[PDB]
Amino acid sequence: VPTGGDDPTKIAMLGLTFDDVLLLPAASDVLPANADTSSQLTKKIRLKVPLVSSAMDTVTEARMAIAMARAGGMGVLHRNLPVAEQAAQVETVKRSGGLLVGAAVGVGDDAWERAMALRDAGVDVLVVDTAHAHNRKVLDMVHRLKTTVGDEIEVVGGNVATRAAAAALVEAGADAVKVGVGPGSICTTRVVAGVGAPQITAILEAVAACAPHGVPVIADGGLQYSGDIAKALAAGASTAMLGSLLAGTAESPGELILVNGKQFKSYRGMGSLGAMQVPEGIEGRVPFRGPLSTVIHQLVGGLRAAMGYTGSATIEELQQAQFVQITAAG
Amino acid sequence: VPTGGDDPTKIAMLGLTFDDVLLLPAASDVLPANADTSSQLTKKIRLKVPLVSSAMDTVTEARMAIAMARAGGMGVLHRNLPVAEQAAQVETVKRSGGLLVGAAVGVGDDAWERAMALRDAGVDVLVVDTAHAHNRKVLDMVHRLKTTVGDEIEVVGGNVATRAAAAALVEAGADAVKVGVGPGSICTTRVVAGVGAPQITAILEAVAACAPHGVPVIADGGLQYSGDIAKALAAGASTAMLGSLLAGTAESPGELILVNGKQFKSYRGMGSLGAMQVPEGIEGRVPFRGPLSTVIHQLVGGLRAAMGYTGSATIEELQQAQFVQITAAG
Amino acid sequence: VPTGGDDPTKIAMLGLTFDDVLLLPAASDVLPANADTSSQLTKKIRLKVPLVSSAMDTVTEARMAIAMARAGGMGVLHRNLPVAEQAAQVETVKRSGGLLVGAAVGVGDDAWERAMALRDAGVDVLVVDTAHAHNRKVLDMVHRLKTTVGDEIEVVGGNVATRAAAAALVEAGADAVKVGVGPGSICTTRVVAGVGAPQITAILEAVAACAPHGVPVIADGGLQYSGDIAKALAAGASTAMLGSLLAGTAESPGELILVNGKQFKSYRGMGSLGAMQVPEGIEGRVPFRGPLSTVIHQLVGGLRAAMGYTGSATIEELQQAQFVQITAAG
Amino acid sequence: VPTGGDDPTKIAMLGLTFDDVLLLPAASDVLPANADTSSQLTKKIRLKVPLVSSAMDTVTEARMAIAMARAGGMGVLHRNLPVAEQAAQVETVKRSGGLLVGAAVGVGDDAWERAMALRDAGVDVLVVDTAHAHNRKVLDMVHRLKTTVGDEIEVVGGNVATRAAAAALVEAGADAVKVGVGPGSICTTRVVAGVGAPQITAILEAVAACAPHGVPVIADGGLQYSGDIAKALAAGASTAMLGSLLAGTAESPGELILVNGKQFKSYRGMGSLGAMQVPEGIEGRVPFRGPLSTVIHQLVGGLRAAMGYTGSATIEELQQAQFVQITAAG
Ligand SMILES: O=c1[nH]cnc2c1ncn2[C@@H]1O[C@H](COP(=O)(O)O)[C@@H](O)[C@H]1O
Ligand SMILES: O=c1[nH]cnc2c1ncn2[C@@H]1O[C@H](COP(=O)(O)O)[C@@H](O)[C@H]1O
Ligand SMILES: O=c1[nH]cnc2c1ncn2[C@@H]1O[C@H](COP(=O)(O)O)[C@@H](O)[C@H]1O
Ligand SMILES: O=c1[nH]cnc2c1ncn2[C@@H]1O[C@H](COP(=O)(O)O)[C@@H](O)[C@H]1O
Ligand SMILES: Brc1ccc(-c2c[nH]cn2)cc1
Ligand SMILES: Brc1ccc(-c2c[nH]cn2)cc1
Ligand SMILES: Brc1ccc(-c2c[nH]cn2)cc1
Ligand SMILES: Brc1ccc(-c2c[nH]cn2)cc1
Ligand SMILES: Brc1ccc(-c2c[nH]cn2)cc1
Ligand SMILES: Brc1ccc(-c2c[nH]cn2)cc1
Ligand SMILES: Brc1ccc(-c2c[nH]cn2)cc1
Ligand SMILES: Brc1ccc(-c2c[nH]cn2)cc1
Repeated sequence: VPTGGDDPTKIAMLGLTFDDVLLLPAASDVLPANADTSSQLTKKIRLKVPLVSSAMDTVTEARMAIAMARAGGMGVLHRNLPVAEQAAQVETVKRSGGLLVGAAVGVGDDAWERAMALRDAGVDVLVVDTAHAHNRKVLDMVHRLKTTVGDEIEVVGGNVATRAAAAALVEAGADAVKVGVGPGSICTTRVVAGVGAPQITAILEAVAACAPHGVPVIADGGLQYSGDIAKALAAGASTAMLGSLLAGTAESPGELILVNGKQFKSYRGMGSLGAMQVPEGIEGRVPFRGPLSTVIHQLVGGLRAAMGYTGSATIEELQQAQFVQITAAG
Repeated sequence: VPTGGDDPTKIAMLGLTFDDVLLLPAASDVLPANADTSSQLTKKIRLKVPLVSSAMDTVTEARMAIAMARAGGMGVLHRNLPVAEQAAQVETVKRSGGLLVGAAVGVGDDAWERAMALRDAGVDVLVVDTAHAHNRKVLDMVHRLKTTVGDEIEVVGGNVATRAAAAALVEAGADAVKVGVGPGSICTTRVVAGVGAPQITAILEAVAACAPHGVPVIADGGLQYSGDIAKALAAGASTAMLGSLLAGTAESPGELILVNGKQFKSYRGMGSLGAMQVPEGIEGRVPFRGPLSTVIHQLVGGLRAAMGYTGSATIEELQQAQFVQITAAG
Repeated sequence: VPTGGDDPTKIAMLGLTFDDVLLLPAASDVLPANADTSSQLTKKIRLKVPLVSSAMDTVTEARMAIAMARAGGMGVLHRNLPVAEQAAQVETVKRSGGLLVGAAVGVGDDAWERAMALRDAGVDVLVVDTAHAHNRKVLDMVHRLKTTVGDEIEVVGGNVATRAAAAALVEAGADAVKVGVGPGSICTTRVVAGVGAPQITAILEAVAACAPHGVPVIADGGLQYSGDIAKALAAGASTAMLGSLLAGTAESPGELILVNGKQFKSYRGMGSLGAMQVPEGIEGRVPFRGPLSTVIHQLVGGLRAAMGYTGSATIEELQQAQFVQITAAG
Repeated sequence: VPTGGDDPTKIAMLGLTFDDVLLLPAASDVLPANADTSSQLTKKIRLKVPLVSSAMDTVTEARMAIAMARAGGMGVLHRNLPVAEQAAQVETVKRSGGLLVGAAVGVGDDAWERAMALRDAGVDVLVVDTAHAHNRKVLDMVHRLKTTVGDEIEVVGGNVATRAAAAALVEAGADAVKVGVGPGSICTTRVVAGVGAPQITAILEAVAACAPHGVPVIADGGLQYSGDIAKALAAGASTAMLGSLLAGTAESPGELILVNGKQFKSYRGMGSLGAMQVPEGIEGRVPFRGPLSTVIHQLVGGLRAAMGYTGSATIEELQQAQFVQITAAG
């Protein structure tokens, strides 16, 4: 083995991130304005815009969830708050019209109670929301939810970063699989634990397990630009979950912060010290970006441009697009 | 597949940019001063210097086109202005002697009218000038122009970044194919859409489709140094189109700008907000560089040096030169 | 040969460092809090925490050795001081309870005398501590110590960076092999001598020689983050030796230094000018980090997280984990 | 072809520079202090230290040549001055004892006259000193010198960057071949012409042509650290030529320059504007480094360390050492 030792499997793959690839233009009769951006969030739920906001306390509460649903996407309400409060946020969203909404639950002692209260509040999607979904407790929770409330609620499981982990969630009954271990802008898992998987490779691997079973993949973490959304979908994901890109919007929780004449909002990992109240997230800030509606327009605009360049009339067509790998110089 | 999934074609190639390669010196009896720098702009039109200025409103109006033709190259007049005005600029150039001139047209509602007015004004080259030429509307426009005015006017189509797209333009009747999707200094297509093709690979691919049919390739975008011109031609292009490298000259449109004691000129993408009046270009500035004649001398000087080092007596010989690929460290 | 010449062995391998790889998550029923972090320092000695402090005069004297042993690791007392003083430090440590302690010796004229005095003082581990252990004098010293005091004292040899060098130390009777030529944060061997071996590859190679003989590998140098400890162990090392990461602690030798409002401690290579009194180390500073106990908690916390993510119940299981290689972009 | 087009030879090799490789430690019974650093400058001339100073007007005049010879190396007097003056510098050196000295000549109209005057002055080595030696005029000059004065004077030819060019110089009768096109610290050939060859690969290729004919290779350009000297020799070169590393010494031509409280000396390419009086060099400055004797001691010290680490008793043994290739992260 050229990189050391005698075991070719020790270094199992070469992991590519978003910056490692570009989409190749292809024959097209699709104008960006005419592309259909709709896509499956879960087996049953199709969104007008293939974007969902992160279940983070500096990204998604009721205001964000309402704005995301109105924009054609969806919000996933964070779970760093009492069960009654999270449930009350679900009701607030549902009372602003027939709007889709999701909510995160963990696998701890109060997770089941949380899930049932969210169910009672009329949640559409439950997201089993963990740092490591390749584990029996997480798989059991997904399965139990699907068997209990699965007729009326779609159940997402995550996060994973390998084909095997995605396959396990599929077998457990997941209605979507969320991919991302290590890539988040505020994530320090890579440096604290030394663990992660570059996101393009993670998506390609998860999709290899999920697409044959008709289970959509949600690409979660590491998306810095609108072009990354196109790359994630072309790699085979069906939707993208955004934290950093939405944390600077008016609708996110938290106050405006003025530093050196410029406007920012705080954005922090759910595994940061402040969120926990061994951290694997940081507490930072992102530029203030104005209203969500405007940010979503720019993000969807970039996606539409990519669909035009690749001749992709639909997201399902975009999932078949090809990449060129680039070097450091590029 | 080492990079993920089970499809070896998903990541179709490894794309190299100018910075990824150097020209290897070879046996030479060619002194730089004795090299012949002439090259085909189109099937019929040969230039003394293999350089043309970008069809951009901060690069080429009549003054630039006149200076470029006098220097042995050519200007392509931008199309971000009324048809009558663009046509009047063509006439201004033609009235400054027997000077070659080109002009850009799009494929929109007024493109045909624009083309005919430019034809009437005595334009030598029509450049069908689009972000994505791999499309029936663009191919139809090239073909229609060639069948209508092709006896008296050479028709260039662009831009493309793949062998297949170049092949389509050849079939449509293009007299030259312009290559570049993503590499422009002011381009944000790569980050907005996630789309592009590193330019050395794009040129090698386009040339593979174009050279067998005797159709010259114009390398457009990403050229930062005179050495990049040599690299583009060695990769098989016949001419290079320059934006950034010429935007700082006296002959480009726009005022001098003084910032922090240094002189600059504004340079902006035609897909920037200001040019459009979802942007895929930025508005920036480039150092002021003085007269075009002087810039062209330096650029051609570097090209001549490369021709000497590679033993290339002509541009056709330079097109057969070899590269070494370099690493990040280099 | 694509990189030059006609000898494929001239460039013998592609060397990976810590930053080149990440650990892949895997199926897990191991919670970080439940992982067993114990590991072999030497054939006979197992530590509660797989960490030992560097034998450097800005890292380990008696105070550090006592704190490291209490934290479940071990200190290796530096040898840049008179034999009597080093021996007295061993006694100071042993008089603070039944604490494990190691001490460095060289191979110079006074090395044997030093070793015997340390033996008399009750040292548990002798570390034959050299820049280049692939040499008969070093091998002889290891062998002589093992045959003379090997029943009561474990003998470590280092440093090496290749499979062959590790194999030689094993044959000589080493109870552990210490790996690291070039990677230290304060090391300039790479630039002064042009010599080194990227640490992940060095560990994989040394382990290939050592593991089949039941000899533990100590990964020494280049560890910048807690995640690097997990990577080193997953590459097959049994413990990690830390310099930079511990030099900023209260227990390290040396005063606090205030520069630009921030607190630091001096940290210097043992091959720096100041330590020698042709340098292959620098004299620098590292941020002040507070008490060792706290630093060790954070480092072990990150290790525990990695064990959870990789489904590793023990360090021996972690040694079987897999990596993904990452690119520059990642 | 993964990088574009259908010709596998278009991108002929992957070029490595010094930063791309490290020397692997190997079995050693060689202490750095006991290594023999002598090496062939040319077929007949062996130096005590394998270093020669660049033929540049900010590096080598008589003072530098005298100091280099006394240190066990040699200086090559630059040729940017009248023939009589260069000849007078040769005599100045020869009058400071039995000191070896070289002098550069070109291939222009006055080159032969220059060579004969240098011959008359008692020069030991004539260096045919060009940007591109792969050319009949250069080959003819080398051959003519060797046939005319070759019994009493050793003739070096350069510079080359390929196996074929080195082979041509060997056939022409060169007593040494000098390698380096593109790597010089003050060189802009890479950006102006787009031409060059990463130096480790260039050396491996030149050596493949030269070593089988017993012709030493001088590695010229790109050496930034003492470790680069070891790498160049391990790649198969017999000596290293230094510009930047010696330009900051007391013995180099030019005044001390004080900028922002720090001392520098000017260092400029011989193809810079100022040296010429289309530039392919820049005019810069390097830190003041004090006396040559001290710089040479540090450089030879690093070389000796490498010889120790690689078990190389002589430079001929060092030429057989192995490398590990490193990544960007390393
Ligand atoms: O503290 C943390 N550590 C690691 N990942 C986190 C943390 N907090 C949130 N995440 C994940 O990072 C995603 C946001 O990534 P971003 O869009 O790149 O900022 C979220 O949707 C989570 O999957
Ligand atoms: O707004 C834009 N977005 C993307 N490409 C552009 C834009 N404007 C001009 N271009 C292209 O970029 C080329 C100039 O590239 P440059 O010489 O690297 O500055 C032009 O000739 C166009 O092909
Ligand atoms: O001066 C030096 N030159 C090269 N390596 C050194 C020197 N001093 C200590 N070391 C090694 O560097 C290790 C510390 O590396 P660090 O933890 O990255 O700072 C030590 O345990 C030694 O193996
Ligand atoms: O102007 C120039 N352009 C390109 N190479 C130069 C020039 N001047 C000197 N050189 C070469 O660069 C070498 C010095 O490289 P350095 O030691 O890296 O600074 C010299 O020995 C020459 O071979
Ligand atoms: Br601590 C910690 C908390 C959350 C995460 C995570 C990764 N992807 C989604 N959530 C990772 C670590
Ligand atoms: Br067909 C087609 C038409 C227009 C585009 C485009 C993308 N960005 C700007 N223009 C792409 C494809
Ligand atoms: Br919006 C937009 C406008 C122009 C371009 C382009 C790329 N190459 C030549 N022109 C791309 C995007
Ligand atoms: Br033949 C030949 C002669 C001179 C050159 C050259 C290039 N740059 C500076 N000198 C190249 C080839
Ligand atoms: Br000088 C000098 C002194 C110590 C080292 C070293 C490398 N790894 C452990 N110790 C290297 C060079
Ligand atoms: Br099973 C299992 C449970 C929790 C983790 C973890 C690592 N970092 C944060 N949480 C990993 C694996
Ligand atoms: Br202009 C010019 C002048 C000298 C060189 C050179 C390269 N290596 C040695 N000398 C290159 C270009
Ligand atoms: Br054998 C042998 C002995 C000492 C060294 C060395 C190199 N740098 C510092 N010490 C190398 C090899």
